[PDB]
Amino acid sequence: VKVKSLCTLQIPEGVTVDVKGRKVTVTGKRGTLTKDLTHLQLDLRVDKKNRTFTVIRWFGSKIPIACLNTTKAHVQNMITGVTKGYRFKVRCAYAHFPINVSVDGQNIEVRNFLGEKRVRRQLVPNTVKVSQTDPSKVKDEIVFDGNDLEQVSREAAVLHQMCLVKKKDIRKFLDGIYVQTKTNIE
RNA sequence: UGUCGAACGGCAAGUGCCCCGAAGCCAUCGCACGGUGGUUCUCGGCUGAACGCCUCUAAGCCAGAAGCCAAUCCCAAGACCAGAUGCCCACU
Ligand SMILES: [K+]
Ligand SMILES: [Mg+2]
Ligand SMILES: [Mg+2]
Ligand SMILES: [Mg+2]
Ligand SMILES: [Mg+2]
Repeated sequence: VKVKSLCTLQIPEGVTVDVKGRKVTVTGKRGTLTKDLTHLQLDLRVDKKNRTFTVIRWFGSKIPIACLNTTKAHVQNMITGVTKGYRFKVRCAYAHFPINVSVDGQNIEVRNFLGEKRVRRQLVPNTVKVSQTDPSKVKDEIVFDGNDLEQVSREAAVLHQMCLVKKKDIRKFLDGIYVQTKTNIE
């Protein structure tokens, strides 16, 4: 086993990172985020004066060490989402039947997917803001905005998986809703 | 067809036989009724290391089968219910 494995993260000036019992709270200009990491058993340390975040594993084999960079990646995603946000833009791709998408508040209704009469409905959680781009700018573009990368990507994924083609060749029939661009709000 | 003499009333033929026949029972031969949520598999994904890349997976998470569990339905305290309650008595 290795005595000491260490990962360090730098923190931007605006961000505030606090750890207490493997629970990380990240505060930026556009909100706050929380992460429950009590399943990890790592030594999380924040240096406020030097604005560094450190995660340490003591006496670890390969499996515990693999969690260090996972923790650093989660905290970095929280910092980025609390200072810039996440914006996932999905596109409706169809051959013949135009996929009709309605965004009334937090509810997404998908109609006419491959000409079907069934209505696919998604209730986006309140931490993710879903909008629909004007068709004159980009046709069939739905945008997800949020501070949490995991929540935004999960919403885009559940929208993608509501429109899977069943009982047809998948190489053909490329109809679906696919995330195209993953960028930041600011 | 016998038989009480006839008529009436019947009776006998282990319900004489034939027609119709209420009540009751009864026929998918008639009529009524037969629900709702979860945990997950296979699988597809998200975030994400290991392995500066990548990766559904290693930690975490999402969606999810006529399966499985509970709701509903049936029996139900030897499941010994210090659950509630009405009277009488005992103790007070
Ligand atoms: K999976
Ligand atoms: Mg075919
Ligand atoms: Mg007779
Ligand atoms: Mg019957
Ligand atoms: Mg990935």
